[PDB]
Amino acid sequence: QTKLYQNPTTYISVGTSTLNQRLVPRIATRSKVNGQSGRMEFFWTILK
Amino acid sequence: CYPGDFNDYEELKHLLSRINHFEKIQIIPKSSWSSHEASLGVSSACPYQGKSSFFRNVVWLIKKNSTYPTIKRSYNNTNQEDLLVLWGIHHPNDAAEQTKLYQNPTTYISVGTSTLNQRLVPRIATRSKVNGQSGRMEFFWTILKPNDAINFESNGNFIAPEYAYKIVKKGDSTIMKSELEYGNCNTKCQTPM
Ligand SMILES: *[C@@H]1O[C@H](CO)[C@@H](O[C@@H]2O[C@H](CO)[C@@H](O[C@@H]3O[C@H](CO)[C@@H](O)[C@H](O)[C@@H]3O)[C@H](O)[C@H]2NC(C)=O)[C@H](O)[C@H]1NC(C)=O
Repeated sequence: QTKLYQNPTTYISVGTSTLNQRLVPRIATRSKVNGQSGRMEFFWTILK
Repeated sequence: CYPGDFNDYEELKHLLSRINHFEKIQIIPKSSWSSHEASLGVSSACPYQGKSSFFRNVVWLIKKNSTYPTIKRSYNNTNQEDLLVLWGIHHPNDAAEQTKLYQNPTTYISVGTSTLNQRLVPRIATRSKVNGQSGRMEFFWTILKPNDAINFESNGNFIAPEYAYKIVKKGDSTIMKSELEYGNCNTKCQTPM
């Protein structure tokens, strides 16, 4: 996490009329897919 | 018997609808527990022959000397069957019991298969007293595909597996909800009455 983003503690906060979200990245030891370990979890929404 | 909840309980029982036979295998020996104390995870909430005792296919790890060093253990399903494996977190009744049992102010659990990304945080809180106790155990589960590893890591409040469950015979069944006990007959049709 230092390598890539500096800040130790981190978040994401996406906000609209309805949506009120705030995300926190979970560090965890986990098995390797596609020469890769860390995961990326995507989200979505329909902006009226 | 020690109160709490079973996360995604019904989704499991339904999955148990298709299984005709288990085989319990040992994934983490109780003996092999390192620099913790596996022996003293018992509670009067769960009595066995007059003494205090606990669940049998998990183990309720307590701190050693006066420390709880970060757990970092794994297991590869080199069997050729799907593996059902259950763990659990403890939720304490206060900060007093937090240090008293597990040692540390803040704790987390981190299990991770090839498709699991869990990070669990116990919740302290006041609550009404069930079966003597008012802390809670919240249990969890997953299925492990062949040749998949599953890596745990936690610095407290962690109820670890000893035994997992091999799905041997897969097929048809239901979790039938009758109150009659067996009558040594044989049929081709069964109904709860
Ligand atoms: C858990 O144990 C299983 C069983 O040993 C491990 O699976 C095996 O992993 C090896 C590599 O370490 C696989 O070999 C690979 O084969 C491909 C194509 O043939 C080759 O190009 C690669 O260089 C690699 O050597 C092997 O097939 C695989 N066994 C099977 C049948 O699944 C596994 O590594 C462990 N679990 C994990 C990945 O966490």
